[PDB]
Amino acid sequence: SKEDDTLRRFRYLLGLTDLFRHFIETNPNPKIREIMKEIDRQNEEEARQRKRGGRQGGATSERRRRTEAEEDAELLKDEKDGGSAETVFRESPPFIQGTMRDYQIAGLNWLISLHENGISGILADEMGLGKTLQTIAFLGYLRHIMGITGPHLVTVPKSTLDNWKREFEKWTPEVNVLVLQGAKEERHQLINDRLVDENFDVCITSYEMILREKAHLKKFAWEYIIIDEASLAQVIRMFNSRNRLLITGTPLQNNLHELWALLNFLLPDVFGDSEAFDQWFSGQDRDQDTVVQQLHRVLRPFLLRRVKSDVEKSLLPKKEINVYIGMSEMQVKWYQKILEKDIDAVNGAGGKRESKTRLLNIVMQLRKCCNHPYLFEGAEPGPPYTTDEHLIYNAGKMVVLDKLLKRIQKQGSRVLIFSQMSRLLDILEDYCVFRGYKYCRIDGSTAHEDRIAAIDEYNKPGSDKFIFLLTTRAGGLGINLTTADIVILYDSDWNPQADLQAMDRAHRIGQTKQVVVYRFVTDNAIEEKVLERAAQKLRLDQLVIQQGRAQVAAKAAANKDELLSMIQHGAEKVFQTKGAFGTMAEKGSQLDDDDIDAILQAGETRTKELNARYEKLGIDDLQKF
Ligand SMILES: [Cl-]
Repeated sequence: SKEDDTLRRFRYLLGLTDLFRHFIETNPNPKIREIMKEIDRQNEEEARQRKRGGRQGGATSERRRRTEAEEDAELLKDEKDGGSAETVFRESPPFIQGTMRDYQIAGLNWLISLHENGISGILADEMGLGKTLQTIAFLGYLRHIMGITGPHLVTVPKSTLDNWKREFEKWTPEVNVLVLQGAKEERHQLINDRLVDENFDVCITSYEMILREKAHLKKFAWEYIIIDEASLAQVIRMFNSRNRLLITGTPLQNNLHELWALLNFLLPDVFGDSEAFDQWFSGQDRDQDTVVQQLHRVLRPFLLRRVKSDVEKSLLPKKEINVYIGMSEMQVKWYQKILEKDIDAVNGAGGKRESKTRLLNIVMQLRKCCNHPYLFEGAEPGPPYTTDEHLIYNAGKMVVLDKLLKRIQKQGSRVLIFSQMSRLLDILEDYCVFRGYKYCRIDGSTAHEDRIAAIDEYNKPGSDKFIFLLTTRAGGLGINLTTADIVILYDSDWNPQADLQAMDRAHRIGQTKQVVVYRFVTDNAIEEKVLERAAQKLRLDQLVIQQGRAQVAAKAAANKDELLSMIQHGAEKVFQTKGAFGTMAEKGSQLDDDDIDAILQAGETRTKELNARYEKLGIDDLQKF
């Protein structure tokens, strides 16, 4: 759905300063204006039904905190869908017939992240970091996970044509590749049975053949158009594509026109014409070199670049630690109240015929309780609401957090704190002020939140900032927070890949320290159960990887080693034999049927034995073969 693509894209852009908002708000295209008006009026209504922060000791900031009802509806809706949809690979994917390096897996995950945010990107790794494999893995992700096979268009210099062809063939043989080359007669032989027929998943083309066949290429609604190393943009602009990838080996350059050309390539609906950009530049008040630098900063989320030294340096493994935590007396009371108000379902003695929605609501409330009792209306000590030390002691997690942060600051470390609930971050904001903690905050809002400003404030050398408060969703916005070295998951995502994505905001190339992750778990309550399920799904996930990779090898034609072991099997005993082999030498002619009844009996017995040998095994015992 391209209409939901636009929305997801626009919503992602609005946090990257007001630059994109401006080009959308004032966009020449009326249709573009409409969508922006829509998200605006929606943001207006949500602002009407929100307040700015009660607590007297509290945060003074201007964002508007959500209603208990409003966030309950979102958590519920989210629970109906098993959590975020995020995909994050922990290892080289089974569909890649080979092994990716750690930094290539990270590249893959970054490309995936762009795709799920509906944005195009630039892979600008230094030559030799295997950008081809990374791109191919990403297209493999589209195929095997998202059910998208193509059609994709890959345009390359003539010299690289053979390499792209081989790598597709090597890493993902199942992908149907069509290469456009040759004279005018060598083409029509391909076009009839292949090109015009859409008998391909991927079309690899030289820059040349793009022009000479543009008429046929324009007929397709392309998924991805990928340009390797970049009148090229003129023809590409006139192509239909859901997304694009630019593959280059060079960093961004201080050239205003090039930067506009990238923005136009990445966002052709937002930056459609050169004229609107020139008018924007002449109308604004920063000099050219400053604008150039602002454009670089804005292009950062759409660009991945790593140089050999980044890759050759070691990225320390993360220490992940679960923190098992009790509940305050107040938590105990509210937990009981929640369980009791639906005691029939909790006991589970009846029909269990109530809706799933009824059970989801319960789970949601228990989740809120394990977080902080103040999330419930009427729970916090009645008016006036103030940040006491009671704000800490009424929650088991707050008590542990409070001492943990104290110890984190002493050793001179900096911390990211993620949560599923914005209304919980609100409580954390107030707590931060009460302890005099300097902080930034990002929720992934489209209501005039500037995440570039906040990221930069946190990342500046000698920054005053200590804590960064973040929704777990914000972890999927491709942000870089390597200046922090400790991560606290205040509560967990039902999709472990979402939390992993969050940890990776700090645990990624550029990080110099050992990333320590603390996952708060309310012991002997609902959260510990979720924790076990998470570990089960992780093991299941590992098996399907381990097995799926063996399937690929099994499904495939024989190895030279496999062939050789076939040839050699029994070869000795054959060479040794001078007469006839065992069964034939025992007699020779058409002898006793008792020999036949024996052979059939021996055969039936050996058969049961050969089956039984493997029917019991699992893959690890199967690998011994
Ligand atoms: Cl490369």
